[PDB]
Order: sequence, then structure tokens, then C-alpha cells
Amino acid sequence: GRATKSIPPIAFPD
Repeated sequence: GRATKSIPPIAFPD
């Protein structure tokens, strides 16, 4: 669920 929209965006499936 963690997806930071700062680039480059790091999104984790949790």
C-alpha cells in the first residue's frame, strides 16, 4: 500500500 508519488515513485504492494 505504500506508494510515494515523489519521483522516482517507489510503490510497494502493501
